[PDB]
Amino acid sequence: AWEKGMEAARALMDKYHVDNDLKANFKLLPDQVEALAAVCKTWLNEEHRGLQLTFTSNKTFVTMMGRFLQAYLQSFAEVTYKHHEPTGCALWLHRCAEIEGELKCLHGSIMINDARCCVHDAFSGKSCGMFFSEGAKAQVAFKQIKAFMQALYPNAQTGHGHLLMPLRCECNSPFLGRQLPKLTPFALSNAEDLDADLISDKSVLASVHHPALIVFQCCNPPNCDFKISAPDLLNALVMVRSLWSENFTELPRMVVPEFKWSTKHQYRNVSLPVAHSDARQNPFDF
Amino acid sequence: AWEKGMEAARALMDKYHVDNDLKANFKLLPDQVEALAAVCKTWLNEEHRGLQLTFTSNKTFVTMMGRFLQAYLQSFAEVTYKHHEPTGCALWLHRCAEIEGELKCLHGSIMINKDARCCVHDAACPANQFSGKSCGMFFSEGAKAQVAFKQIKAFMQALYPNAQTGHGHLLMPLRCECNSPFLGRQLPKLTPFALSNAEDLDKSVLASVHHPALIVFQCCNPPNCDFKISAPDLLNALVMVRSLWSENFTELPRMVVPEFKWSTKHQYRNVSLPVAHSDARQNPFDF
Ligand SMILES: [Zn+2]
Ligand SMILES: [Zn+2]
Ligand SMILES: [Zn+2]
Ligand SMILES: [Zn+2]
Repeated sequence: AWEKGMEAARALMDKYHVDNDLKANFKLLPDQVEALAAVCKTWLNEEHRGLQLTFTSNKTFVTMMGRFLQAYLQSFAEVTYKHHEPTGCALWLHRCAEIEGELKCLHGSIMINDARCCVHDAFSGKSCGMFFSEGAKAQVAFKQIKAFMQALYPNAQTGHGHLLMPLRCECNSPFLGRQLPKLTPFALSNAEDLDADLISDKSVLASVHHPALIVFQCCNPPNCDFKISAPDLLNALVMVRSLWSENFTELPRMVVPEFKWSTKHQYRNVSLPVAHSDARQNPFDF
Repeated sequence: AWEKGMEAARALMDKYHVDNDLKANFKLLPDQVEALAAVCKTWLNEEHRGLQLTFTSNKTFVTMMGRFLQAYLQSFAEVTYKHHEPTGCALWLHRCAEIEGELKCLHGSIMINKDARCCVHDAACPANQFSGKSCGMFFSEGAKAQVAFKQIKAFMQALYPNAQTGHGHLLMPLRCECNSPFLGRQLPKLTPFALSNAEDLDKSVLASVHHPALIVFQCCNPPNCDFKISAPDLLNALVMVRSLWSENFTELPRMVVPEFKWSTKHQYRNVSLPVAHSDARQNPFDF
């Protein structure tokens, strides 16, 4: 029902006063996100001025929101597009937080070696792109997110083992290099010197117990300024859920794909010939 | 001795008629400062309804009195709690009144000029911005700032002429209503205010007339709160509680406010820590 979501969308665009220009061209097409991001930015500025982001670009934050909102409107109106997932993310079952010292790449193969890399990198060829300079700092980052998710979702059936990772950056919208956004582990310096027996906020306790964050950046840091931390991405989902419920009450079913490895994600080394347009009917003259 | 302080606490709460609810649950815990702030407010109304406060919130004066009172009660009962300092204050031996034109941030080091003065670890930072090794100290007017330190020294001299040691220290609050983590300053912002009317007129009053400026301790970052109190008033808040005690108990127990020694926990935090967001869903993802 294209009309349904088409309308529910303009309502939000009216309420949060989006430029009639942006407001007029939106037709709920596969990748019209600017308007929805506009709605989310105005909402944030209104009901959430105290939003602090840790290792995340503000522009990236409101863009992810737009993607998650586009997902909901589509899921609400029951609108599908043959080859387009709105969120642009996927759920990776990161088994990096179980056996200590044992990290794993997108392939499902244990990272091989202080440093760690994709088995097929003993990066190029049939690799995924995952490399870690300091393996220790990496597992800390994966443990932290596992903690954060349990603090946020205390008693849940599943979810703590997955990782809401983005599949596309501002570029994936073929090219050489990594096909997925790079995930570089960052360290939390100040968190390292706080007494763990602090305030009852368990989400903050996660960072304190594991001072490192998984930060997703552009596939190849063409490239772009895409930057966003794991927890901030999760917040981006939760906040859009809030926004939705605040206006429509019931949250429609919106499923974000479970990541399954395939050759299409492989690190691309050689290019493929692309044709340069020619304003000629015939190739040669003779 | 918990029971010893409980008896003494009950007395004060009875005499100064504290609300039944408040004084009922009171167990002398480190966070229970409400009842003690009450005892003080009463005593102020029915004993000093003519108190004046220059650049100070009456709410803050009561809160501070409650702390100092708690401190005395604990000293009297010989009860200390790990991870708790009742006064929420520290004695800073600032050397901002020794050499003319020379100030010194909470590090014990001189201050770089920008007439503005800033912490040396902000040498690379633009004027008012703070680095991660900063103490958060900054003064637009270095001169005025020293005048504020000169006034507090003089005030302290007037009140204690034959004081052996103590004239070089500064009683200052280490925690506002907020830190009692967050970005920015980790200690109340020390801002110097000018006493305009002082320029046109007992020793205490001579202090403000000779050095027309006052040190004001606001919130760490003006989370946020309405914490406001001047240096002399804070000193008074201490003195008054001492009275309230003497007037009610024969002896005054020893109470030592800790001496400020710079440490890592006080440096300006620029990077934040991820805080969750309330989601009314058991499961995080829809499968
Ligand atoms: Zn791999
Ligand atoms: Zn990119
Ligand atoms: Zn300093
Ligand atoms: Zn405050």
